Amino acid sequence: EDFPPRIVEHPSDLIVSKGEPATLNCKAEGRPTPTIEWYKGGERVETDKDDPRSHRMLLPSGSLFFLRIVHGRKSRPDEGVYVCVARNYLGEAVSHNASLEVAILRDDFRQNPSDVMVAVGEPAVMECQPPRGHPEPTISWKKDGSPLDDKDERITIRGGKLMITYTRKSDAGKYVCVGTNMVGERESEVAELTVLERPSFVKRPSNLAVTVDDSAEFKCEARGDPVPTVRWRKDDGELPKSRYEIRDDHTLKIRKVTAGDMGSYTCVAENMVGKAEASATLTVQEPPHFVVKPRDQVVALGRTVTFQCEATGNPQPAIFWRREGSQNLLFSYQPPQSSSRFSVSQTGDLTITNVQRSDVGYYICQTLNVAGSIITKAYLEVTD
Repeated sequence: EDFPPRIVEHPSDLIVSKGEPATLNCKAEGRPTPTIEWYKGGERVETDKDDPRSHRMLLPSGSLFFLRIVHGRKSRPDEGVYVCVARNYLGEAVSHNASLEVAILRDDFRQNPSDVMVAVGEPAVMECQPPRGHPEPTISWKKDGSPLDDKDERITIRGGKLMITYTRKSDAGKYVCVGTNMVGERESEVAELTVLERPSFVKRPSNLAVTVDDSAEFKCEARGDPVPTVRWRKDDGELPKSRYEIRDDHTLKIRKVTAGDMGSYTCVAENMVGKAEASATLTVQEPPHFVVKPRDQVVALGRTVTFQCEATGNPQPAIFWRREGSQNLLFSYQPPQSSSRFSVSQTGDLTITNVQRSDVGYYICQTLNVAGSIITKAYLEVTD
């Protein structure tokens, strides 16, 4: 008794790389043994059973076996879908079609990741598209040759993008996009991420007051990435010809300081990412000068006298009074100890009210600051 031929096992679709071996899944039974015929949509295919010189092999189990896939620029007949057919003494059989496409992966990337230059805390985005390949390559990233993961909340690898919400100095490095499939791995062109820092001050110039022909030093020190260029400037005008120097540490030194050196001097730290400035004032000290000097006076007993004494100077000088041959100092802001008939105004004058005979004498006005001291006096004569 003879049974009609029919396909028992159906072959499934599979992809194989160039040169790599591939095997199908075809099986049929009948009486006598059915010969499995392989044809690429009508066209005949060479096998080991038909000719002993052919490269393509034919297994007696039923499934077709290939050693090396024929593909190139001149000849490529191996690629294409094939269906096995069984034939016995009586009856015909046809199996389901299975895809037998050759797998490939190109050399150059459709989109190479680009270099990014950002300041600390600013986001960083890198984009990539792997080379043309079947099956379509899946993206992954590498930082300094080491694989990168989504684990860190700041880094998200979705689609063809690598995202960093805010950068840390630790984010700097050489980034490479990687395209992988069954064929292999493809690394992209190096995309370097540089995390820069704006300039800021390590030391800020401080306010200074000096006397004429002294020296003035203003200190400055900055940080940053790239290392900044520290430069001095005088705001009202220029730095003094033949009289200044900037030391290696960035100190500003003005020798033999004159009145025309009084003002604001700025220190400027600059790099590619930004600029930062810090100012400080120079106060040139001047000794005091009498504006109004007291005049000798004659006053009737019981009446009020006022000896005027006003002084200019930088800084504004302290004025005080005292009677010749006495230690009791009379100030404006201070309550007068001995008598309340004596008082110094906010501007320096000395008012004596209800003058008595013991008030006779010299009243000394003294003005002083850090740059000098000046002293003057006027006589009080008390008459009947």
